[PDB]
Amino acid sequence: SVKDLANEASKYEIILQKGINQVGLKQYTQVVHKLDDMLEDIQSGQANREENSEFHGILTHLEQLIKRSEAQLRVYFISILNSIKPFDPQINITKKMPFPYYEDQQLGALSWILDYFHGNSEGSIIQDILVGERSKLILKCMAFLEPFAKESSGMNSYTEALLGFIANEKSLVDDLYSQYTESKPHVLSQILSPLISAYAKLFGANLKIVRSNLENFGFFSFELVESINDVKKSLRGKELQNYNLLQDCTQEVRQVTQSLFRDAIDRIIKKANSISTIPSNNGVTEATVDTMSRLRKFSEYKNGCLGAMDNITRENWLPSNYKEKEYTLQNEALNWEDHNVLLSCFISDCIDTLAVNLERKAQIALMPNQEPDVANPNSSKNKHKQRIGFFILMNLTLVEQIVEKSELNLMLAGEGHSRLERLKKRYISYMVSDWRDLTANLMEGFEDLVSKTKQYKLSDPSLKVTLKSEIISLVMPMYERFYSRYKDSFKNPRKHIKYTPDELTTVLNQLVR
Repeated sequence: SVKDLANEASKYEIILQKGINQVGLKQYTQVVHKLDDMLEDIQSGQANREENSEFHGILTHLEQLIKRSEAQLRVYFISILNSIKPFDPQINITKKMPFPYYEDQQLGALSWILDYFHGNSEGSIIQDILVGERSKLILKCMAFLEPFAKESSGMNSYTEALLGFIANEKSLVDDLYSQYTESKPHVLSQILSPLISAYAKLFGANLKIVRSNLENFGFFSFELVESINDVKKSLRGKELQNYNLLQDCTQEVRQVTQSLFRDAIDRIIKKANSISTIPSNNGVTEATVDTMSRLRKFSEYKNGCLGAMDNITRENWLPSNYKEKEYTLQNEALNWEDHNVLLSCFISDCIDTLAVNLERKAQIALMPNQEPDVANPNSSKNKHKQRIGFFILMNLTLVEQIVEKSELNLMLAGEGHSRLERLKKRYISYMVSDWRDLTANLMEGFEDLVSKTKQYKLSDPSLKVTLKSEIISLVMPMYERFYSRYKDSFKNPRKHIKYTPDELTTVLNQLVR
């Protein structure tokens, strides 16, 4: 029945010949079947006949018509995957909108065509395609955010997008394989795989830029982390032929984040000594302004300063050789295991550092060839305490300011504030030095310290009051004694004693300037 089969075949060819789009996919499929059938319906019941197997002419025409048709299926398939041309996601991020997704009917088809091939033991190809296209697309979509991802943070949107994408990708793999819950992982692996590799490059690229200039991009590392974690929190569970690139990155980032503290404590020293002359006004050094501008920068990333506060003793951020005296830590009754206490300590150390170092440079300048006797209100060598005191206080009042105005306040809270306080007291204990002399000395000089003290006005009420009394509650008690005691040894009073304990008390009260 040679001419029989051939005559029927054409009917089909005249069908396939029409566009797949013009023959409800399902039908097109069926026909190709009935054909791959006739192909076999002639290679079985005629292979047995040695005196009959010669329908070679028409047979070949089938093998041909088939291959071609199947190929149009691969094509239709790819056409579908692309019915959602790549787009700029920058908008789906800002106005937090969902990404376009394949319509229902489309999935059906894809699934079908997937079935068509997987059901012919040659779907290992339709697989390669499915994966190829998707990733090529997502990749291109990402291409829009990339340029911005290099330095608001462009790294953020770049991630937000990836996460989003990783999501839609899971869905899609499942919505497509509701029949083959056997290779869902391997498939989604190949799709996400490159997406990540891209993330990784871009990611590593940023760190490279951050490791470079820590002075300004330093804090970005905290963001780099939030980013890499979120990406890792999204992948959790699914397999990834390429995961090590993330475990690597976190290693790189994390390894830059604590580097920030030993570093932070350094800028402060390398910036306090930066200049060796006491400003004309005894005022706020650019250093003081820098360290705060920087500390504050820290506070803005609380959650991140803790995440990378573990496995780090505070030795990890102090000079290799540091004097315990130069700090305000004492009441070691803190649960050093708890990060918060650490973080607070850190901050308090920076402040302490800044304060001490200014005092270093301060003493050096005013009187060199004399080994700087820092942080010691009773220095016998130091003779410019008062000024130095005023000087350091003047910056602290600024330090205090930036603190109260920010997170740094909540971070120090309590212990921090207690140290800060203890610190202020150190330098006020300073300005009062000159008076302890005058007093104990005798047991003119008075007018002297009065004049001198009138030269320093403080931008803070507390200090003024504190200093007023501090002086009073030291000179007076003492003077009254000596006064009234060795007072009457002669006769005429106001003809020798130009000053009366009562008078002095008033004079001292005029020191509100």
